Amino acid sequence: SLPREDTVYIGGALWGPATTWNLYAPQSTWGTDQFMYLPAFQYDLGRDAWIPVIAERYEFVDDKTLRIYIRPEARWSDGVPITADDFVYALELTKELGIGPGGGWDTYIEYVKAVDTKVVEFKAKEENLNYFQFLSYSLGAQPMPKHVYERIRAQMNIKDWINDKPEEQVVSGPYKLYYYDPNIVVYQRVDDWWGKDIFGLPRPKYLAHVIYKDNPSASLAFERGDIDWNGLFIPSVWELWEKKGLPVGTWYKKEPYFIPDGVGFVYVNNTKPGLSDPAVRKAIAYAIPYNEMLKKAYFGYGSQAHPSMVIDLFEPYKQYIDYELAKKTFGTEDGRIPFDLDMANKILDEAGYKKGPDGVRVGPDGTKLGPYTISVPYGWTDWMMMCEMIAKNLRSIGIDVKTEFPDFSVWADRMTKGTFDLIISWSVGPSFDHPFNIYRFVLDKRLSKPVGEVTWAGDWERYDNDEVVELLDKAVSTLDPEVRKQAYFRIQQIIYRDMPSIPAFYTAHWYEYSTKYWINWPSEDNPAWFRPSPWHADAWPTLFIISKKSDPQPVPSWLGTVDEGGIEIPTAKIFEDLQKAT
Ligand SMILES: OC[C@H]1O[C@@H](O[C@@H]2[C@@H](O)[C@H](O[C@@H]3[C@@H](O)[C@H](O[C@@H]4[C@@H](O)[C@H](O[C@@H]5[C@@H](O)[C@H](O)O[C@H](CO)[C@H]5O)O[C@H](CO)[C@H]4O)O[C@H](CO)[C@H]3O)O[C@H](CO)[C@H]2O)[C@H](O)[C@@H](O)[C@@H]1O
Ligand SMILES: [Ca+2]
Repeated sequence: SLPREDTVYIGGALWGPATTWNLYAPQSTWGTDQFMYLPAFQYDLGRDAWIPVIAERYEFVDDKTLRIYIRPEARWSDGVPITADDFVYALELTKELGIGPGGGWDTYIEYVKAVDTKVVEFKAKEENLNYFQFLSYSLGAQPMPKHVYERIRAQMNIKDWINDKPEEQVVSGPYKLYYYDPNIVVYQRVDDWWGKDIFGLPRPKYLAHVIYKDNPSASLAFERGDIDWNGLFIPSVWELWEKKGLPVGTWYKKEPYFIPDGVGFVYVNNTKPGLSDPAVRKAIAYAIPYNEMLKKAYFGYGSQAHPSMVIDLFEPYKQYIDYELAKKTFGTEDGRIPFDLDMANKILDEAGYKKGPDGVRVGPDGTKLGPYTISVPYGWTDWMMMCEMIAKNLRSIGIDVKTEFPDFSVWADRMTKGTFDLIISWSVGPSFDHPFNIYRFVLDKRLSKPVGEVTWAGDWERYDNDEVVELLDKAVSTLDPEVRKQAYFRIQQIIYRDMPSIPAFYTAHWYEYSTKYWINWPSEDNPAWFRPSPWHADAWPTLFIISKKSDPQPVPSWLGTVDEGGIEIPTAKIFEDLQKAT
């Protein structure tokens, strides 16, 4: 019985059943990290700047010692001040449990310390100095309510906690859980949210996500007015407003329709026999029908990824790509991997793989290129079609691969515990520290977990390489772009030699909106926020920008850099202060 005009309905973000609202549980429900728990600083990709959220400012004591000053007003939804202890607690608990927000912080942060009630101090580990990770883990730190979690641990194992009682939920964001069941999850605004004076209140009173079983059923809901804020794959999206005259839109009104989200991989499990062979993984890369699948299945909503894992859609990242290495390795104009079944077969043949009587390859060690599955969640129709196309080409070269589409939760379980064979999945996207962020996420064994244990922090494929570790530990030991560049170049050599997993395409930042009840959605025309997809980790400002149709509100005054009248701090200003602290 939600008030329609005060409720935003979402699609494409919650798939499968709600799980928990505990960022320390094996899985959590859409909306938890996004809306319930905010960071010290929120990175703004669109402006390359940082919103001071829970924190109001930083100070470098020296270039390796950063203090973060918590806003006095910053307060949990139960009224308990957010304090430096909350920041310490969150990170220490993640280290203890092997899971949780800020995973891997202890690798690059020496300590996090509460030097006063509203002052946290982060110190960079010197032995493997990395300024990017130092800044990422500190500025982006998410506190967690120590007074809440401690009570929980005295009562039960933290990992088993569901956090599903609305009246008990304690959050730092402007929303918390209102109600849920097998068919829906609903969030309600916290009207006396601590950030009310500084940021204003977000305009929707409720966020509601009906749980749709698949793309077509969600698409129907969208076409009939039942979804305001969508993060869906939609075939021929333009026809919604052209042909059908519906009041809906996307970021772009013409071709690509969507801004890029990141890099979609064909992930290949390194621990499986056959798939453990780099030659087999290389052959898989040549058997992906990149252009045909991206045009047919993906509607040109995204294009083929560069094998360097660098997102070359953005000109500033191109410098981090060794183009002559990539061109020399793959023999194409830009160094992308070409679809070529002849080469995939040749790679297999020269690695000693020979088709048995049933067509399926057997290695020189007797390893059969197996019954394997390629898996994506049920209902994700574009990825399913791509899986069918990839699997067919693999079967033709003697790699026995069939598709399998379990519920999201099952799919996520096998992905994170590393029991899959092949999957399509995401990685990371554009960022201040990008190409490093993707190498850290995809290639770093330190972020992985043993087979059978959940990891959301990275390296689902369980790639194991000590040299990459050394390279990342050196990559940003100084701010000199040249040092970073050279480390990226050696990593790219390693990627081509090992093919740990295949960077296939640039994922679309699925984002559609209806203007039936809500207006001023971000778009190319209204570029107020550059991560507006409802499922994105950084979607929350979107809710502060939109207005009810019956009562338009202006775009928030805090958006924009300090020099433009806003409160956001350019990444350039931060590195300037770092440099000045030497
Ligand atoms: O084109 C293909 C189809 O794409 C669909 O959209 C995709 C979109 O739904 C997907 O969303 C991602 C969310 O599933 C993801 O979910 C988050 C969980 O990962 C997160 O786990 C946390 C973990 O990050 C943290 O470290 O610790 C916690 C341990 O407990 C753990 O819970 O929980 C989050 C809430 O707390 C939850 O939101 O979050 C990702 C963001 O980081 C989302 O991106 O992303 C794809 C990216 O490519 C989208 O394609 C469309 O809906 C379909 O129509 C398409 O067919
Ligand atoms: Ca968050």
